[PDB]
Amino acid sequence: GFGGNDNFG
Repeated sequence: GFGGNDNFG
């Protein structure tokens, strides 16, 4: 999210 992480695997 905003201010954090987005991980696609």
